[PDB]
Amino acid sequence: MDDFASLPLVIEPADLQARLSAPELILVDLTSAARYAEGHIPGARFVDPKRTQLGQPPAPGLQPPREQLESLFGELGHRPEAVYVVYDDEGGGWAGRFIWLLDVIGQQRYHYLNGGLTAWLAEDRPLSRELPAPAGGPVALSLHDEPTASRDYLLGRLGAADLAIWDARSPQEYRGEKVLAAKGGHIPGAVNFEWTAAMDPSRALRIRTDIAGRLEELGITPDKEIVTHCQTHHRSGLTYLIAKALGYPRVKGYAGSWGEWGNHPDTPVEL
Ligand SMILES: [Mg+2]
Ligand SMILES: [Mg+2]
Ligand SMILES: [Mg+2]
Repeated sequence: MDDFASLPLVIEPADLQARLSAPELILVDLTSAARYAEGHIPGARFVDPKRTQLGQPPAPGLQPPREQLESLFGELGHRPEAVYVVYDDEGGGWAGRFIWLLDVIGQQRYHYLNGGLTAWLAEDRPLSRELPAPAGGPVALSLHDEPTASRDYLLGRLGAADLAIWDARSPQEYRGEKVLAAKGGHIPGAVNFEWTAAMDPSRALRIRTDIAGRLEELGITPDKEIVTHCQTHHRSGLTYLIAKALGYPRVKGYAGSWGEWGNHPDTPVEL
């Protein structure tokens, strides 16, 4: 992991600024076309958040098709020595989802910029309006199912002693007060910790430093397999990332999420 190998998964703006010219760095911005054009971290390559999603029924939060991933990753310059640093401007949902995609393509070396652009801007760090050159054509990817829980896999695990389901939606969605599918409620046995509750707004949307204790209060502990989800596996990108960042050995993103679970005929719902 060359220049980044000594760092933990979640790095600070200072760590990234010192390493902006590292040749192995693939810096990925998942803010927005407007934010990226207004000014991005120097050398950052834009990945519109919509491109991280299949975006088609019945489960739009699934990973994009092979063709789209192969093109995307060739555009970013995916290569053997690459080290990805990922950020967004919303506290890490899209960044964390992109890191789940990095696990899907088997990429081992990557970091999350704590607080993303929010923290970068809060510290008045340099911005660029320049475009890096896309590396090239599509790369042939090896796609992995390990990082992702399927609907059927999750159905078979429900109620297991060794499972925690981290529902990253708002509490109103978790309790079925705010219903965005045929069925309202949550997956049986799941616990709720909204993605934004994991951020610290007083520290530019970095991950709260007391996160471990808060996850432990909900029984989300590293000795359990953690399956996390929201409506489309956007918000649960952050929560997936946090579990990985804390060193939890068994973490899956339930990509279908509530857009699938709340609408599928087979899935039990609990209020
Ligand atoms: Mg946004
Ligand atoms: Mg092929
Ligand atoms: Mg709220």
